[PDB]
Amino acid sequence: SVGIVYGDQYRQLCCSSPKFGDRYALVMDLINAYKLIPELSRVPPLQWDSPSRMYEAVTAFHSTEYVDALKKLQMLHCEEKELTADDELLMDSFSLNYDCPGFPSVFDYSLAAVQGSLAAASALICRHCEVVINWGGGWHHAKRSEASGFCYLNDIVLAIHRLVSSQTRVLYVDLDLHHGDGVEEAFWYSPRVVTFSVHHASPGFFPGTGTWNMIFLNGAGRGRFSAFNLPLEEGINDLDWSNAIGPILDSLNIVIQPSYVVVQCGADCLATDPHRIFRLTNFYPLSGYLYAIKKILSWKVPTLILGGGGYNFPDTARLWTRVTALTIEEVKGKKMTISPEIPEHSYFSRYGPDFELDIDYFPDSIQKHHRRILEQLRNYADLNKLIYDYDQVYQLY
Ligand SMILES: COc1ccc(Cn2ccc3ccc(C(=O)NO)cc32)cc1
Ligand SMILES: [K+]
Ligand SMILES: [K+]
Ligand SMILES: [Zn+2]
Repeated sequence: SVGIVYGDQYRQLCCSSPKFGDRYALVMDLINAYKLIPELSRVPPLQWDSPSRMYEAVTAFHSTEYVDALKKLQMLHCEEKELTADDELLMDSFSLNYDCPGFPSVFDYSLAAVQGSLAAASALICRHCEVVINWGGGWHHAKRSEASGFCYLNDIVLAIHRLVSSQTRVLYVDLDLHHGDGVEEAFWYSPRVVTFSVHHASPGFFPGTGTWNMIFLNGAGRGRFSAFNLPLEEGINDLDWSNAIGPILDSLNIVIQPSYVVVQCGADCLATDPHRIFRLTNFYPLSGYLYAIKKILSWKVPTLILGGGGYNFPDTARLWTRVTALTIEEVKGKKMTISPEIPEHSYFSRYGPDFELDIDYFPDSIQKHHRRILEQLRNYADLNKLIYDYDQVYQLY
């Protein structure tokens, strides 16, 4: 079956942040306006027996003094008085500032995504679901002791740690506009979790990693060759993108033969995202996102689908709805008919002025990247004594 994470307390908490506003509500309601929920299995957010239990789960990756800091920051914003100079210092050393500011529910908000992506992992492991979806999750920039890119808690890292600890190999696929640095960094020294991010990279653009470095870093220790990256120039469209990641996705599958696939499905590659970097759409005659998702799903490997970036909320909703519906069809087999027009629901007016499901947009370096990545794959396989037909993989290009 196919699972979605949601719940009343959960929705309220994914909607209390100053930067993502009510995106989670727009998304889950568009999913629900399209009569998609009955076809889906509700996966509830995980809860803990006690504070100590919550704490041990989060510090499987995040440092204790960082969890302390984030929780002190929520308390401080639930008070009216401002932060002491000493408290400012504490928060800065955890980068709890700038694009990672505090707000009254910041710890509860960060914890929720962890709660959802942990329940999603658990529903895959006990084989209740073949695929689970969590649009509240996907915060791939959070580091052990540092907030970054409005990510305070790395739900992905933790959902992944739970999968490998259930030989178990996980493929992480990161379709966001930004390089999934945190997730990549977390499994830098591990071969059982292969990471692969495709993204924009250019000077001064966040975060800075996922590209040629002062050549190409790709993992250390036994983790060597296990972190993959494809940085693209700006302006790329659906088909060029599709052709850029397609062979890489197929080859990672054949070579690695993953026990689980975790997909950060960040929506900021859309043409209508305020970033205006990539020209990806949500069209389904073809959307680069849909191509990739449907490819990943044809593999029949249990799969986690996560959110991430996306700062045009109605258009992120337009994509993630299509992804949801696609997943339902490629897993259960039954056809999903989606009206081209946005159905009436409480957020309908946000989708104006034309109320269409399609977003409103009109549509060499890569081969030197394909060749470099094929070599890296071969080195990965050789290091990890994996059997595979070199030619069969080579043909995919
Ligand atoms: C162009 O419009 C924008 C809207 C929101 C933001 C927010 N923002 C600032 C720094 C930063 C880093 C990473 C991400 C992200 O989506 N990671 O997945 C978002 C970020 C910037 C521009
Ligand atoms: K990415
Ligand atoms: K790795
Ligand atoms: Zn992003």
